[PDB]
Amino acid sequence: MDNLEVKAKINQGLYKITPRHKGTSFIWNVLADIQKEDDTLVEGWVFCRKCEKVLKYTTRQTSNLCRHKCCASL
Amino acid sequence: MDNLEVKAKINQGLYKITPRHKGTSFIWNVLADIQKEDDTLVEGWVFCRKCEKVLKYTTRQTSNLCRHKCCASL
DNA sequence: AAATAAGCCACTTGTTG
DNA sequence: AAATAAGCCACTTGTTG
Ligand SMILES: [Zn+2]
Ligand SMILES: [Zn+2]
Repeated sequence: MDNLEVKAKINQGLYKITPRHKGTSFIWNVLADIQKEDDTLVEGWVFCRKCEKVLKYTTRQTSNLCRHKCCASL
Repeated sequence: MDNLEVKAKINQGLYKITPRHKGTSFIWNVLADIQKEDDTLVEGWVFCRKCEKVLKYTTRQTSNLCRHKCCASL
């Protein structure tokens, strides 16, 4: 699945994790953006710094990202 | 929708809320079964005694019933 | 409206007496 | 296996600076 493709490219160093996502939600103290080789952001996925999982990101809602155990601790 | 049909029959007194669901989960101290006029249980739906909402019940998982605010307080 | 997320269910995997 | 539910996402409605 498309989830594992993204995670494989982070482990190889093809994708880098972006210092920060511009917003006001507490989730961004834990979750980060993913960058391709050309410095273009990977659309639709974010990275948890705590568990190192790749989670689906949709701008229409931040509830899945919110209730993810690593964010719910904040 | 089928959710509102069940709730309408509880408000009319056509459906009665059953004293208890046999199980070990804390959710059953708040959630109850629904009975038809002939005393046969309404399959697929449960009733919250606290908020009085009709929630979907599937025997394959109790997670939706679990994280419902009235149960999550226990 | 850009952003955030309550609050229901779907769904697969995992657990446990 | 009967029962319970972690733990991800879908999805519609509602909120708020
Ligand atoms: Zn995490
Ligand atoms: Zn309730």
